[PDB]
Amino acid sequence: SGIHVALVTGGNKGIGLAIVRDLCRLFSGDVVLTARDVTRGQAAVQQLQAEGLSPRFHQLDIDDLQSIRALRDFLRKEYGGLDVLVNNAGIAFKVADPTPFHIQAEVTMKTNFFGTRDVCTELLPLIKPQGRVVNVSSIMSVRALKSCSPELQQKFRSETITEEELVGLMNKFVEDTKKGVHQKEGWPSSAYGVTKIGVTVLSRIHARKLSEQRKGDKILLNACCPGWVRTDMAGPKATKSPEEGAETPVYLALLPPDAEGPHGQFVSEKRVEQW
Ligand SMILES: NC(=O)c1ccc[n+]([C@@H]2O[C@H](COP(=O)([O-])OP(=O)(O)OC[C@H]3O[C@@H](n4cnc5c(N)ncnc54)[C@H](OP(=O)(O)O)[C@@H]3O)[C@@H](O)[C@H]2O)c1
Ligand SMILES: CC(C)(C)n1nc(-c2cccc(O)c2)c2c(N)ncnc21
Ligand SMILES: CC(C)(C)n1nc(-c2cccc(O)c2)c2c(N)ncnc21
Ligand SMILES: N[C@@H](CCC(=O)N[C@@H](CS)C(=O)NCC(=O)O)C(=O)O
Repeated sequence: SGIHVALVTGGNKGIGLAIVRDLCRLFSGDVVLTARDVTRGQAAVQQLQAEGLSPRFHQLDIDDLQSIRALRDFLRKEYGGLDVLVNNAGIAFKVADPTPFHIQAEVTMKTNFFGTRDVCTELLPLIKPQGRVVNVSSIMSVRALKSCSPELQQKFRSETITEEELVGLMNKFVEDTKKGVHQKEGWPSSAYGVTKIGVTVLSRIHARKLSEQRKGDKILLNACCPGWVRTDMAGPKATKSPEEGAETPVYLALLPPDAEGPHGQFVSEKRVEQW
């Protein structure tokens, strides 16, 4: 059939850029680097061109629904869909940030959970058979899960939870921080960690829906942690290079055709972790 296409969100720097670079070399088709800032995105494309690579570019800010929709329309028009989607874009307040916690919660949740969700709402319908979806979560999601109340752990581990139930819970965390009741209500103290619970559970729900609604289509969807990577997020003391951080996401993006799994798993260092 037609030309295959892979796309990475937050592709202008850090792990996203390393993922783009690797897909340029390893993905059999076009690779679209996306970035919210057009200047930074184009600069990244130029960087890869100087390395001998040929990524395409399209603007994308996962917090602007019009930007997501424009990208959706582009993919439909130019490719008739999408083969690989890497939801890499994410943010985190610094450990030392004095920003009031409730603002940290609202802002981090807005991008990491709601932005990622919005991208999936518009782009999952475009995924072609044998496609792969990779959601970059964090081992912090596993850590944060342990600090939730037993009641919340049960909900987050549920095999029957719906996307709309999860949306309610994520917004509940944010609202609870605003009311000064998040601890009493069973939430952990890491806003970032809770947003990544959101990403992990969203992955589990979307994998279920793919298996239930698109049987036979051979689509695999997983959450992952890239490990601790030297980027503008984690800082210079981290143990992995962006190259090393890209290995697990690229692995999940390029699972060979007809492969049975992993599917709906949380993967770290190419290995399935218990949720
Ligand atoms: N140790 C680690 O570094 C580590 C570990 C586990 C998980 N992660 C996860 O790995 C992913 C990549 O992080 P990183 O370490 O590479 O961080 P980074 O260097 O800060 O890069 C983050 C990328 O996401 C983009 N982004 C942020 N908000 C966006 C938005 N609203 N719309 C579109 N793009 C947006 C950023 O664009 P700008 O350049 O415009 O800001 C940048 O391209 C994140 O999801 C992070 O949570 C990182
Ligand atoms: C073997 C892969 C495809 C992973 N790879 N990686 C790299 C590579 C090497 C150093 C840094 C980097 O980001 C990527 C590479 C290269 N330069 N030439 C040919 N193949 C390369
Ligand atoms: C700060 C420590 C070293 C605890 N850290 N931070 C992170 C980390 C840093 C930035 C983002 C993230 O999701 C996690 C991390 C990791 N992924 N794996 C192991 N250790 C990690
Ligand atoms: N108070 C924040 C802490 C978030 C956090 O742990 N940030 C880490 C990455 S996940 C970070 O920015 N580390 C680098 C640094 O602080 O220099 C929250 O609750 O979300």
